[PDB]
Amino acid sequence: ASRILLNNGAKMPILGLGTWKSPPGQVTEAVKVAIDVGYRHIDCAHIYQNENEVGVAIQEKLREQVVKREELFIVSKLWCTYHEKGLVKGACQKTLSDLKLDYLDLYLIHWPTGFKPGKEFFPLDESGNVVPSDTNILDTWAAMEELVDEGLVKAIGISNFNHLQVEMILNKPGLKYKPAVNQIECHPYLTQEKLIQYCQSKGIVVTAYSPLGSPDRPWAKPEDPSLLEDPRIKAIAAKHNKTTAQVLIRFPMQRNLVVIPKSVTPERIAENFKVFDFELSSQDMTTLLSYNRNWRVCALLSCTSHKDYPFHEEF
Ligand SMILES: NC(=O)c1ccc[n+]([C@@H]2O[C@H](COP(=O)([O-])OP(=O)(O)OC[C@H]3O[C@@H](n4cnc5c(N)ncnc54)[C@H](OP(=O)(O)O)[C@@H]3O)[C@@H](O)[C@H]2O)c1
Ligand SMILES: O=C(O)Cc1nn(Cc2nc3cc(C(F)(F)F)ccc3s2)c(=O)c2ccccc12
Repeated sequence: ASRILLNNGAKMPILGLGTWKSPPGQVTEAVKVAIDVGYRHIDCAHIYQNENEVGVAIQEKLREQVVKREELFIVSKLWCTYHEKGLVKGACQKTLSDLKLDYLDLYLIHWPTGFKPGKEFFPLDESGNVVPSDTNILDTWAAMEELVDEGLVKAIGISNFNHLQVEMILNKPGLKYKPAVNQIECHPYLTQEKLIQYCQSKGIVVTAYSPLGSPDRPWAKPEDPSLLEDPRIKAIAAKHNKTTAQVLIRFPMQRNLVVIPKSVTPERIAENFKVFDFELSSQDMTTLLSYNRNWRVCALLSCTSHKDYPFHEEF
């Protein structure tokens, strides 16, 4: 089955296309190809600074009558510099304008940390610390709720929230919408068992990002572990006559997760979608979960003093 039921009654495709680090010079082509081979879910963000070019590709394929808007599941995220309640609608509408859409299927608080408002996306002080804003999770969530009620977005959720942060929202007195999705890093080196169990037990759908271990993350170090190059995973893949990437994508699908692998290479975009024709065994699943090492590609150290830094907590 290709989609998962959200708590707003909408269905979300469990396989989507990631766009972080896709240059504007290629994401337009990536999205056109992805739509052509079956992708219906695109994961976007203002901070990826390519939303216009994603937009160009969606609009053209609608025009080309390849797909209808209702068939598409378009996701974007509120960046940290816009957590002030007065700044949220504006940030959402900028994304909508860039994407040439009149609604988003899902809009996420990108990170639980608010940053000092301004032009700069990562404001740092003279000594390299991120400059926080005096905003809090709940007031930001309230502002996300207004976007639903104004029809700009069909569902709202969070990303990179620990279970206590998620709980803050669930337990909010006067809560209008429960989060639909929590999008978190997840792969065989960071298996997220406790956070996944929590979220699923609250009927919050989990999206796994960086499922291939983000080998193009800009701060990669040669000594870092490399999922696509792990000979153990390569061995599972060889056994199924699939690539290592296909195995890494299928793995979260069998944990009832949504997964959003990124590529701008047309051959890989196609390859990555071809994962509904095979099953990983119970042993394969057990084996892949045993590789957990609590290793994160996304965890900017200049943020570790923010009051809302999410990764001090065990989960
Ligand atoms: N919520 C958040 O905080 C957050 C954080 C990080 C990521 N995400 C989202 O999750 C998406 C996926 O994560 P990610 O971009 O970090 O990394 P990823 O999807 O784990 O890996 C993308 C890297 O894998 C390569 N790749 C893709 N398919 C391949 C294949 N079949 N064989 C070999 N290499 C392949 C890509 O190369 P080419 O593109 O050059 O083909 C690129 O270098 C992002 O794009 C973004 O949409 C969200
Ligand atoms: O954001 C993307 O989608 C990918 C992403 N991840 N990271 C690593 C980060 N680590 C963080 C940690 C916190 C923290 F909450 F923990 F404080 C807050 C914010 C961040 S950004 C980046 O630095 C980044 C820069 C530009 C575009 C995308 C990204």
